[PDB]
Amino acid sequence: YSIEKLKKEENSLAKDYYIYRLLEKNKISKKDAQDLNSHIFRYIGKIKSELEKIIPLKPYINPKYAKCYTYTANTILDANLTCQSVRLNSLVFIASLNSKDRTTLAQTFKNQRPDLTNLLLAFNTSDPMSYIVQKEDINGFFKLYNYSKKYDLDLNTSLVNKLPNHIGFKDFAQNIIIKKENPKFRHSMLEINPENVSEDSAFYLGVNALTYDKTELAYDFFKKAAQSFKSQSNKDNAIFWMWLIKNNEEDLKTLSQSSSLNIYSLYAKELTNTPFPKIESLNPSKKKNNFNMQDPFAWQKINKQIRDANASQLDVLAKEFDTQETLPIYAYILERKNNFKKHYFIMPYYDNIKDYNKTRQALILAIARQESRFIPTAISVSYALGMMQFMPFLANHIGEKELKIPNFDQDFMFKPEIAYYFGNYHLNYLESRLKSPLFVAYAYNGGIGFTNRMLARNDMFKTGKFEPFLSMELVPYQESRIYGKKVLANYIVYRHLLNDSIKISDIFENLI
Ligand SMILES: CC(=O)N[C@H]1[C@H]([C@H](O)[C@H](O)CO)OC(C(=O)O)=C[C@@H]1N
Repeated sequence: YSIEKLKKEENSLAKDYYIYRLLEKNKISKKDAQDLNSHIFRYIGKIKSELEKIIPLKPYINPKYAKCYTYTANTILDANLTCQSVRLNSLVFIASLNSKDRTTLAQTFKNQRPDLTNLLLAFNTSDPMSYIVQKEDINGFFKLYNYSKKYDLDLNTSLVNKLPNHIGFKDFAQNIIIKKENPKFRHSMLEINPENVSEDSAFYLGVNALTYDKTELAYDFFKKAAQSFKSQSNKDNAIFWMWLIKNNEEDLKTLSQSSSLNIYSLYAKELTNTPFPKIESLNPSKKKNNFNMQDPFAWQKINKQIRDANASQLDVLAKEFDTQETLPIYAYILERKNNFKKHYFIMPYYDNIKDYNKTRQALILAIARQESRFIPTAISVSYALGMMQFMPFLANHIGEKELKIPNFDQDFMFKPEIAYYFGNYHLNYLESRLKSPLFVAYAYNGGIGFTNRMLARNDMFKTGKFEPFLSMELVPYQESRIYGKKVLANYIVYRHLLNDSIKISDIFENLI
């Protein structure tokens, strides 16, 4: 597709993907590139660095404060007060000033903007964080953390209990807990009253408490998370921790009876001799319809309609797509139609994998369900492609260099036969080194590099009281932490559907 045909398609990730393929082959001239960032759905990462090689944009500076950005540290005292106050939004700018100019500006702004006064006078010390913490300036605390992570200080009970009322708290808490940074911040957060936190923050404060072996504080935080979390899946994770810590059998009972299918509810069912949850059976009689499952533009179109449809229009779409050929779209519609209530675990293009052993089948299907929901022309924001969501680098390495497929193009990843085949090949590579399907999942999502480095650590997937569950909470990238949990449930389920059951307790033992 040329830049002309693309310009006449709707903005979407597919169209971005194709513009990016033109850019990477140097087929976009400086003239084609004029009208172009209005043809881009998500102007972020490599498509934007590539377009800026051709047309390097300088904007944006808001036209009303333009004059404020003509001053420097050496001339800021010549600027009007509006200009002074705008420039002082930057802690780097404040750090650049000399110390008597910070004193001067601190007085100027003491009545009207004490927040600026506090930062100005804090940067006149050798420890700005210490100064801000003594004022209990909460906005300033978060501005300093974002300026530099290296500041670390003990925080008293009054101060830590104010932090959660600021929007930055949740990312701050998660980030220092899972990265194991800022030990003094971490230790201080033991004294946060569970009444003051909720949802993920509460959860991560329970994980924090466990790392300091404060099991009673942890329980209290996990209990608060269970009460406040919106998603049943997250509640279950919290209820599991409550159970593991204090061993109340009503917690486990509640968890065994969850409507969410996840590793926590699966495990609780297995410990209480509860039957495996009901998996829906989608068996459309109709063979095909008009829809091209190989057209990435048709998928982008129909996805947006599906996601924006009322309860009425979902019924019309469910009927249209109730066919074997469009089975992944049918299931996608039924997941939205039933408000995420029933359990769909389809096995499309099954002929391409029925000859692998059943364990491999289940891992392939588990990965695919998480990666794409089996959509053949799925495209991620980093332009990973097809059912098994291969980055183009890897797809080209396997297809051209290893399998020297005649006339391989990366868009072959949109073919089910190719996706499953390449997925099997890549999963052999990963499983041969990592063994556990959980670790394979982590490596499939985040690379074997990061997986091998996490597994090399002294404190990860070793023996302990609360292992391997604690380690699964401390996987250092949020996306991978979540991916692995999801893929593991899927794997358990697909092993069951294929009459190759395994106990999830065995999976957990093999993690240590
Ligand atoms: C199969 C495959 O290409 N795996 C890759 C992974 C996936 O592309 C990702 O989970 C799909 O969204 O991303 C990344 C990544 O670092 O973004 C690396 C993995 N090698």
